[PDB]
Amino acid sequence: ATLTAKNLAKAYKGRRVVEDVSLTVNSGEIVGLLGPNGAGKTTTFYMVVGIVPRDAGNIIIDDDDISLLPLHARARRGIGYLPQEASIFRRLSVYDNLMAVLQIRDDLSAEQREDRANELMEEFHIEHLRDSMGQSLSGGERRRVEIARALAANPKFILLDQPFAGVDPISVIDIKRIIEHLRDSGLGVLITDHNVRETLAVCERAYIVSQGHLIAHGTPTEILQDEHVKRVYLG
Amino acid sequence: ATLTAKNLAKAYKGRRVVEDVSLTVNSGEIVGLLGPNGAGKTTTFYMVVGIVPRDAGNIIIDDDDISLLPLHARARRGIGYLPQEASIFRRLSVYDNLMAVLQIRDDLSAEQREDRANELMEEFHIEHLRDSMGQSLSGGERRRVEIARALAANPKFILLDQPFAGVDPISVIDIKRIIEHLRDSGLGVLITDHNVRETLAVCERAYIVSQGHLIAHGTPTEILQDEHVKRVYLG
Ligand SMILES: Nc1ncnc2c1ncn2[C@@H]1O[C@H](COP(=O)(O)OP(=O)(O)OP(=O)(O)O)[C@@H](O)[C@H]1O
Ligand SMILES: Nc1ncnc2c1ncn2[C@@H]1O[C@H](COP(=O)(O)OP(=O)(O)OP(=O)(O)O)[C@@H](O)[C@H]1O
Ligand code: NA
Ligand code: NA
Repeated sequence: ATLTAKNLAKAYKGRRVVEDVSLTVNSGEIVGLLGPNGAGKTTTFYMVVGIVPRDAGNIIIDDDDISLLPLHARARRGIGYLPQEASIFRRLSVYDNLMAVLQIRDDLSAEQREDRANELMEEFHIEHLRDSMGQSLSGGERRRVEIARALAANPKFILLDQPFAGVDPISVIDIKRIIEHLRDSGLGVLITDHNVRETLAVCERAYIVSQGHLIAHGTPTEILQDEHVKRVYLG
Repeated sequence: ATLTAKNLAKAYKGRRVVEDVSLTVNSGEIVGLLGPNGAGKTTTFYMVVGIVPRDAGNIIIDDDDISLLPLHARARRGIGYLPQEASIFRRLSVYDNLMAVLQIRDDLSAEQREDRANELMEEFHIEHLRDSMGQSLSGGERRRVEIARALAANPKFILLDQPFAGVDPISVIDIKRIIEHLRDSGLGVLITDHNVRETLAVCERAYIVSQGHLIAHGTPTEILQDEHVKRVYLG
């Protein structure tokens, strides 16, 4: 499958924070979107997911233009999303958080949902926080739960907005391994994070945006060796 | 001046998440507190600042045990704090956010507060977001504003909980430079962040905690070469 964004544009009160951004992600591929603070990364993710209306552009899966589909419909088509901001339910336990998302799984019976929640807790090493309320979790614990919640939806394409934020080095390795397994399982992954080295390590190719514009695209080595990228982003 | 925490301990429902942690930070020194997710770092910061009551231990500045002082009193004694979680006022502009914190500055006249806010916006490269509401900021923009807010309080000791979270590489350099300037100006700095290399680069020494216990203390090189730290934290 192929997820394509064409000529995306977003302005806020006349300020064009995204301008003519096009990107593509395929099944079984991990693709990066990186760039300076305020460059328009999250806004771009928002327009793909359907969180904010676009001023221009198109969203397409395979042959179908899904630009007119609302958030819920795009999700049903297979678009998944891990927000940068906290997304956990504060009063619910880790287990109840997972079971809540799993309620959307029409392909799973009641018992299958319960098995999946236990599987996810095992996979993300959070079984010991099973009954812990979301609001009681440390930053890194919460991030694992939020990633697990995103996966519980069983997306075809997953947009990961800063999956490494607040996560320790061993957990970065674990999450990288999980992302690679998603890719091997046939998911397309679009990832943005400010841990450049760790993000480029998992990506096959990456887009670099700056001030709402795409300034570079290529393999990690090509990106790292790009003089313009070095100047305005890598430093 | 010297800030000292002695034998700090915190339990939640019988689970000891911090146990007998002691640390010291001096004026003109940058000290790190690092370790795995859930190790008790933020909880330790909370007990020093006065955000959560300690089960045991003491907080001391120079000769004065300030363990009995509430949050506001400890702040007046010079303890400053940048939370890990969002701390910006969502509906207020960047400028109004700064002016709000600066209202606590008894040492500054009305006009002096306004000058300081403009200085801070210049220093943190956020002048262009002057009238932007906190809720409209990107993640990295918001972090700069939050760091600026923490500094506006003019603390003697500043506890920085993940100052690099969501920040781009050039901004990491800028913030490092600002931290070093704080140190040269006589502040003591206690910093925790999950960007290990960048954090150790600014620290003179660091404490490593794991499962509520201090497992190592030393210079950055000593930490990085510690086999136990490599095993349970660095990977
Ligand atoms: N609701 C809004 N109103 C006005 N401006 C906004 C709004 N939301 C975002 N912006 C601005 O749009 C720009 C792009 O923000 P976005 O969150 O897409 O950046 P980003 O590349 O994800 O940044 P970061 O790396 O700092 O997370 C930012 O400069 C931000 O100030
Ligand atoms: N209110 C609470 N009730 C119960 N447990 C809590 C509460 N707050 C924190 N905890 C637990 O205390 C432990 C220590 O959390 P803390 O936030 O101090 O860790 P941290 O070292 O800052 O972690 P991270 O690196 O993930 O931010 C965590 O395992 C967390 O689940
Ligand atoms: Na963002
Ligand atoms: Na923390």
